[PDB]
Amino acid sequence: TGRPEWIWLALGTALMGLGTLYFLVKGMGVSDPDAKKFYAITTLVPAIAFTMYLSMLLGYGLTMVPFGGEQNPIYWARYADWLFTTPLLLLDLALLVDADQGTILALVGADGIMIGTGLVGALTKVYSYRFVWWAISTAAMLYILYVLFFGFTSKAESMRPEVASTFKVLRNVTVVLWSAYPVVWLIGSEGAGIVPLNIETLLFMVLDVSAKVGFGLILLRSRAIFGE
Amino acid sequence: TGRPEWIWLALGTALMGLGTLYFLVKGMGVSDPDAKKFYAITTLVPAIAFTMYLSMLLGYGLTMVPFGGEQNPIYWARYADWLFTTPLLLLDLALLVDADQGTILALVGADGIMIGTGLVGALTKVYSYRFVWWAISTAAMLYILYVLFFGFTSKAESMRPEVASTFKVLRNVTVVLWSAYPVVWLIGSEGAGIVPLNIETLLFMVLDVSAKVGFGLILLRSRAIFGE
Amino acid sequence: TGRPEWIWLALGTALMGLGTLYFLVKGMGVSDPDAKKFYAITTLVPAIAFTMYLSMLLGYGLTMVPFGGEQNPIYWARYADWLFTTPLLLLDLALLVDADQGTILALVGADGIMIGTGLVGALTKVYSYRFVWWAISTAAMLYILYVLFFGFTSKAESMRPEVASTFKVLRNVTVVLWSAYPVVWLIGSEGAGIVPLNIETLLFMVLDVSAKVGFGLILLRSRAIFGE
Ligand SMILES: CC(C)CCC[C@@H](C)CCC[C@@H](C)CCC[C@@H](C)CCOC[C@@H](CO)OCC[C@H](C)CCC[C@H](C)CCC[C@H](C)CCCC(C)C
Ligand SMILES: CC(C)CCC[C@@H](C)CCC[C@@H](C)CCC[C@@H](C)CCOC[C@@H](CO)OCC[C@H](C)CCC[C@H](C)CCC[C@H](C)CCCC(C)C
Ligand SMILES: CC(C)CCC[C@@H](C)CCC[C@@H](C)CCC[C@@H](C)CCOC[C@@H](CO)OCC[C@H](C)CCC[C@H](C)CCC[C@H](C)CCCC(C)C
Ligand SMILES: CC(C)CCC[C@@H](C)CCC[C@@H](C)CCC[C@@H](C)CCOC[C@@H](CO)OCC[C@H](C)CCC[C@H](C)CCC[C@H](C)CCCC(C)C
Ligand SMILES: CC(C)CCC[C@@H](C)CCC[C@@H](C)CCC[C@@H](C)CCOC[C@@H](CO)OCC[C@H](C)CCC[C@H](C)CCC[C@H](C)CCCC(C)C
Ligand SMILES: CC(C)CCC[C@@H](C)CCC[C@@H](C)CCC[C@@H](C)CCOC[C@@H](CO)OCC[C@H](C)CCC[C@H](C)CCC[C@H](C)CCCC(C)C
Ligand SMILES: CC(C)CCC[C@@H](C)CCC[C@@H](C)CCC[C@@H](C)CCOC[C@@H](CO)OCC[C@H](C)CCC[C@H](C)CCC[C@H](C)CCCC(C)C
Ligand SMILES: CC(C)CCC[C@@H](C)CCC[C@@H](C)CCC[C@@H](C)CCOC[C@@H](CO)OCC[C@H](C)CCC[C@H](C)CCC[C@H](C)CCCC(C)C
Ligand SMILES: CC(C)CCC[C@@H](C)CCC[C@@H](C)CCC[C@@H](C)CCOC[C@@H](CO)OCC[C@H](C)CCC[C@H](C)CCC[C@H](C)CCCC(C)C
Ligand SMILES: *C/C=C(C)/C=C/C=C(C)/C=C/C1=C(C)CCCC1(C)C
Ligand SMILES: *C/C=C(C)/C=C/C=C(C)/C=C/C1=C(C)CCCC1(C)C
Ligand SMILES: *C/C=C(C)/C=C/C=C(C)/C=C/C1=C(C)CCCC1(C)C
Repeated sequence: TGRPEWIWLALGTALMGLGTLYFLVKGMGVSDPDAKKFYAITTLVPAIAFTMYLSMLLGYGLTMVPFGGEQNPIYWARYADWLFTTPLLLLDLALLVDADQGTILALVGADGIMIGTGLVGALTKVYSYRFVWWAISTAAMLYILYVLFFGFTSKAESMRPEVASTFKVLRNVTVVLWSAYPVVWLIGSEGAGIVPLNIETLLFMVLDVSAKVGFGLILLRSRAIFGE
Repeated sequence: TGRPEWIWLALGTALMGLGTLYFLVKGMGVSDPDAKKFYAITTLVPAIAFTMYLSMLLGYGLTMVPFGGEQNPIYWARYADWLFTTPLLLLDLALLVDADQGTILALVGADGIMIGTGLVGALTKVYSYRFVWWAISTAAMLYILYVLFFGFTSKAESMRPEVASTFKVLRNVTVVLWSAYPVVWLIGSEGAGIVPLNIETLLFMVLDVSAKVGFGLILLRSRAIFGE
Repeated sequence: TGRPEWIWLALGTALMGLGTLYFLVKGMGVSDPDAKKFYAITTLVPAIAFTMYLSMLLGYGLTMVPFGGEQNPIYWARYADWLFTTPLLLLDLALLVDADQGTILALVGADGIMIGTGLVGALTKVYSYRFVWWAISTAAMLYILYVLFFGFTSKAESMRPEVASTFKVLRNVTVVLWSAYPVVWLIGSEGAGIVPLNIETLLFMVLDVSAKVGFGLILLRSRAIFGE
């Protein structure tokens, strides 16, 4: 301790670490090349998040941003995490449905814009402008959610029932959990400052473990990850 | 205002934003997977440039570099833009001609070296050494231009007439506009300081809008982006 | 001079530069698409290392990190080099054996974790915690070495004798040289400080030139890089 939020950074570090080891063990010896893709993506996601949670816990992933007249604690390591782990999560979805390469490029690029503009917003010293970046980032998120629900209509005619079922579940998990992140950021330490950083850190920890370990448990238990 | 160059950063932000929205609308509903690739790449390019123009306009993308005895305004956000948008532009060219994967890797890697050494040159505090980085970056640019004109000779026997025609036009647009960037940098605020930053910013804005929105209008109006 | 290690940074810059030019010339005119892949990857690796050696030589790639009560010279440019060049080296191995895409993603992602946690360890101001990052990074390296020796068993039934022979040699080169890097870091300027930075710089220069130029000479002289 020293920072009240330490307990949630420690519990996030442990849960991401444990989820990593679990998926590592579970994927041992899988030979199906399609399934190997999904295990690699899905194991890397909490492994990256483990490192970035640990950097927050040890203080490396924290910086002070002046804005609003004050020195504001900003955990920038979250953006280094999400830069990699949110396109990886989208890649799992896109591979499930056999997405066209153009659609994957749109998703991963929109996601890069979402995280990079979120990071610029998190480090911006003029308070009002932080929310301009928040809005741009939210527009990119909405684009991604649009694509996830309306960009794969060529793929339904040809889509194994189990792939369609698992993709529907993971896409709903994604839309619900990812949509909460701009709200948390808006009311928390990076935005309006109406929820203290301790609670914010709690909220992102629950979202992250659910969106990474929860998501991956649903995916990796499904037969949709193997070629038929 | 406060910085004279604000007007060109604002007009660049608007033109990249407008070009983004135009390509977004134009690509709605395209189903051809090849065409979807080109729309995704070509829409992402001004979307990224919009964000980086906005960061320059709001001041986030500006830093002060000491060199030459003085505190020099350096817009570093241009390199964050180009890191992504210049390999994307090369990918559009390379996909037009069905380039081999090795050639795409050479292009994107040379381009990474060009932008990363340009960024090191832009932030280097020993004045003479800035131009060493400029020369290395220019060597990488020349390599890219060499490949664009001489690296696709296996592809001419088999190349639809419309693909060849559109590729020739976009490759000429690219060589002419991209070759102007080292010159601007050399005479401008990052180099010899013979053209003031206001005019430099103007010049890069005209080049960028032409090399991104102009380029993309030529590409996305062509039938070369659809499989035949 | 001014820093005793300058001579090894200069000799590393020259050897990476010379190796780059050699591979550039050697690959001129190769038409085989598989061979073009290997030349592009293998030429980019010392080209990137040349730029990062030069940045260390000129001082841009050096920063001072407080830890242990003192201001410690840390060459961060090594991590910017390795971020790109170590996944590229793994890609050469993986292409030799026709690795599945999931295995390539596991390798490149583990490698990203290895270099990024090595960089966090190199910049961490709390001394004991530097070694926590070192251990995590070493765990990722061990994972990569595990995959290289045990992740391609589906590929031996079908593997040209010359591909198998060249892959075995380069994999042994890789395991031996890469395993020395955590040791050097642990005893050198970033770790326990038992080997002075001058000697550390010497050691990394010999490893890097061997792991990039030595490796690439073995690869690019082999017929395993051409489709049969
Ligand atoms: C495929 C395409 C379509 C993709 C399109 C690209 C898309 C992302 C859109 C562009 C995003 C754009 C906003 C990038 C802006 C740069 C951004 C980092 C600016 C903020 O940081 C700059 C500095 C100086 O003030 O502050 C310091 C910043 C922070 C305090 C510290 C930085 C933390 C980083 C987020 C770490 C992650 C990035 C690493 C360099 C990668 C891993 C390195 C490894 C060796 C650890
Ligand atoms: C869907 C997603 C993309 C997300 C949407 C969010 C996004 C559109 C938000 C817009 C950002 C925008 C408000 C940035 C401008 C802020 C700035 C004008 C603040 C004023 O600054 C005050 C004084 C100096 O202290 O200047 C004041 C002097 C003047 C009053 C300032 C002149 C302002 C100009 C009109 C700026 C032009 C740039 C525009 C972004 C161009 C339009 C883009 C287009 C695509 C709609
Ligand atoms: C805020 C902005 C960034 C924009 C986002 C706003 C936001 C409210 C969007 C959330 C929409 C979300 C409920 C998804 C909509 C359901 C729908 C797409 C389902 C379609 O898919 C198929 C169905 C079964 O046939 O799936 C099965 C359907 C599921 C089982 C339905 C699950 C819905 C959840 C119960 C919703 C979770 C809410 C949170 C846990 C907390 C909400 C409290 C809030 C008021 C703070
Ligand atoms: C496929 C391969 C063959 C590719 C080969 C790789 C190729 C690129 C060659 C190597 C390039 C090499 C020169 C990299 C050098 C690192 C460079 C950033 C050094 C300058 O920055 C370091 C610091 C400290 O002094 O200054 C601060 C620097 C600036 C003031 C701020 C940094 C701005 C950045 C340019 C932002 C873009 C990078 C982001 C990390 C990505 C998006 C992050 C997102 C979350 C916003
Ligand atoms: C085609 C592209 C790659 C672009 C080409 C551009 C690129 C080749 C530019 C070369 C960069 C080079 C000049 C960097 C050296 C600058 C440095 C010597 C300046 C002198 O510094 C003055 C004092 C200390 O204050 O040192 C002075 C003491 C001594 C006089 C310094 C000793 C200098 C050494 C000879 C440095 C050796 C490193 C070389 C780069 C190795 C040759 C590379 C090869 C591939 C040709
Ligand atoms: C400076 C360094 C970084 C290195 C670069 C130097 C630089 C001058 C290189 C530019 C070369 C450029 C003109 C391209 C050469 C044309 C050629 C490749 C055409 C081949 O392709 C097919 C033909 C039709 O059959 O295309 C059709 C051909 C086109 C229609 C020809 C178009 C040429 C343009 C009119 C040139 C634009 C010049 C600028 C707008 C401003 C120049 C002024 C300068 C002196 C400051
Ligand atoms: C496929 C996937 C599975 C991959 C998984 C991702 C994997 C990498 C795991 C995550 C890594 C994670 C540790 C990233 C952490 C960010 C890291 C850079 C933090 C250190 O730097 C932050 C700052 C502030 O204190 O210090 C300053 C830092 C340094 C002093 C300066 C930075 C040097 C950089 C290393 C330069 C290289 C990165 C560039 C942005 C890329 C080239 C830019 C170009 C334009 C030169
Ligand atoms: C195989 C690879 C992954 C490489 C392995 C290396 C890696 C596992 C190293 C572990 C890092 C770990 C030691 C980080 C914790 C350091 C920290 C507790 C130091 C103590 O700090 C002292 C005071 C405050 O000044 O706090 C002291 C007060 C308390 C005593 C601190 C409470 C400590 C908590 C138990 C921290 C929990 C987080 C864990 C990492 C969760 C377990 C992960 C799981 C996957 C095993
Ligand atoms: C430290 C940690 C990060 C973990 C790593 C520890 C480390 C010691 C690991 C090194 C293992 C290494 C020797 C590889 C093992 C050989 C084996 C895999 C060979 C299998 O492949 C096929 C065989 C022929 O049939 O290849 C041919 C086999 C080769 C020809 C054998 C070559 C072995 C070398 C002679 C070893 C080089 C040692 C160094 C140059 C210096 C060692 C001194 C040390 C004590 C400081
Ligand atoms: C593994 C962590 C996950 C899935 C994180 C998702 C993060 C987002 C969807 C972030 C979105 C944001 C906005 C839309 C607005 C600006 C603030 C952000 C970056 C939190
Ligand atoms: C969208 C913006 C585009 C197409 C930008 C292109 C930028 C270049 C070709 C930059 C080249 C440079 C050099 C060759 C030397 C050093 C200075 C640079 C980075 C401006
Ligand atoms: C071209 C340079 C090469 C092949 C470099 C390889 C570097 C490594 C294998 C680095 C490994 C490290 C650790 C395992 C622990 C932390 C310290 C590092 C980054 C040096």
